[PDB]
Formats: sequence, C-alpha cells, structure tokens
Amino acid sequence: SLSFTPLHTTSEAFIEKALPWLEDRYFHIAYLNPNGYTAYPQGAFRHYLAFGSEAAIHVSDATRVFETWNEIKKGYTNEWIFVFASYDGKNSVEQLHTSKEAGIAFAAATFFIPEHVWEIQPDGILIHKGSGSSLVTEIQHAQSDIFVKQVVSKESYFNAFDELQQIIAQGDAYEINYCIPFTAKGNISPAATYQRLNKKTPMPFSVYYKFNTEYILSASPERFIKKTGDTIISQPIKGTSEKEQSENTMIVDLVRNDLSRTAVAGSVCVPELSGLYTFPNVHQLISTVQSTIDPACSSIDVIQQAFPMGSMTGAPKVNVMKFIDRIESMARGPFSGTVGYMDPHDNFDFNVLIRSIFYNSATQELFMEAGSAITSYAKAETEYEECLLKITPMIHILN
Repeated sequence: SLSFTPLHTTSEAFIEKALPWLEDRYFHIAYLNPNGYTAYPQGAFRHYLAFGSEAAIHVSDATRVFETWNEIKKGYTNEWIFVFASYDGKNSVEQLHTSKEAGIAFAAATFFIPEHVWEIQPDGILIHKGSGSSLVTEIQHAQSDIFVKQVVSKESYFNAFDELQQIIAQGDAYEINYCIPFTAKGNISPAATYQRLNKKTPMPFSVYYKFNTEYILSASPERFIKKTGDTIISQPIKGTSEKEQSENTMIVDLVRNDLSRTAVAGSVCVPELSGLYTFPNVHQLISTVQSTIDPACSSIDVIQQAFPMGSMTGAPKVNVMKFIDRIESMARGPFSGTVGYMDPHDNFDFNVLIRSIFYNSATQELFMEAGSAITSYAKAETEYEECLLKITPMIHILN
C-alpha cells in the first residue's frame, strides 16, 4: 500500500508553500503540473513532485546523453528516474555537431533517482516513494526587474529567413523550425517566478525544475512523447488556414517516421488529426500520433530515435538539423529539449521545452527562445512578428 496525506488547503495553496520550502532544502526538484487540463487527449502531465536524490548525474558532453540514460536505467530498474535532455542531445542520436556558443551555462542532460515522489491530488498527497509524510506536515505548517536582450536583429532575422527560403526553393528542405534567442543577466527567485509565469499562462505540460544551480520554469503546452504500457504517443500542436493545415500534416508525417523506427510494423497511426479541445484559458488543435513499441526496442530507444522532436526541427530531419545549426545564432541548449519521468513500470512522459525561462543562479544568466515553422507559405514580416509575440509573455513576467 501507498500512504496518502489529506490536504486542508487547495493543492495550489500547498504547492505555493512547497516549492520555495523545497528550494531552500534540496538541490534536485522536479514539479510537473497539468494545471487542471483534465480533458487533454490521453491526459495532461501526471501531477508529480519529486525531490531529493539517491543518485544524480550531470552530463556536459552532448554526445553522451543516451549512453548515460541507458547506464542509469540499467542500474535502476523498477525505479523512478527524472530526466532533462537538452536539444544538443541530437549529437547523441546522429553524427551532428553544435557549432555555436550556448546562451546559458547548462547541462547537456541531467538524471536523478528521487528520494521522494509525490502525486498531488485535489484533496491530498499520494506518496509513491520515500517516507515523507512528516515533510508534507512541515510544509503545511511552514526582486529587481530584468531587461531582456534580443540577440537576433530584424535585419539578421530576414537574412536567415532568406537563407532558409533559398534552401527550400532549391529543394533541399520543405519545412524548418527557425528559432531566435533572448538573453538576460540578473537574479531571480525561481519558484516565485514560476508561480507568476504559471498563473499568467497555465498550460498542460508546465514544469518547475531545479538541478544544482540550473532551473527550468516552463509553461509548455506540448507533449513530446509518452509510453503507457506498450503504447507510444506523440502530440504535435497547431484554424482552417491552408498554411496551418499543410504545415501540421508535414510535421505529423515526420513524427510518424520517428515512431516507426521503434514500432511494431503496421502499428503507426494517427488516431486524431487536429482535434479541437476547449480548456478554460485556451482552445487548442492537437494531433495524436501513436505506435506500439517493438519488443526488441527499449523505452530509451523509442525516445532516442524520436529525439529531438519533429515539431521543432523539420524535413528532411538530419539535413535540416545541420541547416538549423549553421543558420541559428546560438546553440539551443535547453530550449527545445525535454523534461519528464520514467516510472517503475517502464512508463514515461516527456514535454517540449518551449514557452520556458532557463536560469542559472551561479552565472546569473537567463535564456529563452521562440520560433516558428518556415515553409514556402511563410512571409518574413509575419514570422518575425510571431517570434516576438511568442516570447513577449516570458519577458513580461520577468518585469
């Protein structure tokens, strides 16, 4: 049996106390917050709060992300593993390099076997791991503005956009997700900043994460990949605009390839293409791509072959990842990476790290990016404006 502690406040009120309290006491914290998106297709994130560790690994070499993941999984079978993998983990999937400097000092990937794993429910805390009842009880009874620098000027954006359109016009690609970075220097209170971000823009795959001095404050609306028994799903998001419909199909079809590499033959399908879902703060169109795991492939193989996300790269994927690395101004680092968990039953769930603020308290660095899908239907003025609008919420919360 598991132990359950009844709450005498809302779960929101508990977590408003819990995150800062834990911030002050632990160096490894992962909080996955579905924000009451109860109607999300296949479910939103599990509402997990995991903290402390019996084992933790910080990877700096981006070619060793999946090697390390495999090693720790072998050592900790039938155990909880909380994972961050940077976009540069691409260099562990294909023969690729990252040619530019990153915008923040940050791991290529991190892994921890948590000491405590709680599932937050509306009426209480379900304890999956650890004997932390007394900590729930302890928690129960327990700032300058920052200017954000636009790294890529409008002139530079248009030059890059034109370069990408020429690649497309030559027939060397048909879709490229082009992103631009924003940086700042300063001090923030991360849990407090997460609370401001999350209250303003609550999303189904939100995360607060701390590893040493590295923090991820995410308002991600997007699932990268999930495993439930033998069933794998990935859910690109994208409105009867012909441009959008065409883009969505290009991406869904790329994700089918990625799942196909570790799937039972004939099992890759699309149960829902652009399904309309209505939530309190937003309506969303969501596509669900599904496969059945090939018994000869491990859960890590599934993720590796699908990484980084199709929705954040393009087609053809390998060459487009090369074009991205050449044409973007900085390494993406944690942007377009993933945070998630593997559980003792070999189920897993992982998000897409967009709509996020990345912070390192040791270096006083802040980093964020935004991007959009570039195709033959894109116009520079419009996509530039879209990038700026997409980042504006994050800049707003920091001020």
